[PDB]
Amino acid sequence: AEKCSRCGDSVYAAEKVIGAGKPWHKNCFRCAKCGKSLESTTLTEKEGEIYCKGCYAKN
Ligand SMILES: [Zn+2]
Ligand SMILES: [Zn+2]
Repeated sequence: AEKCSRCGDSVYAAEKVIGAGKPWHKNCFRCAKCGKSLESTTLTEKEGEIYCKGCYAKN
């Protein structure tokens, strides 16, 4: 397992998915910029790090 940074619990094989590079629950897609927790992989991905599509388009 590898630990989910948003919710604080360890993600085993629950809602475990890779977005950019890091393990994520599909509720817990925490943004590197603004920190808004997002849905599945629908947003913008950078190298091993995620950023919202809306917040990164603004920034
Ligand atoms: Zn989580
Ligand atoms: Zn964001």
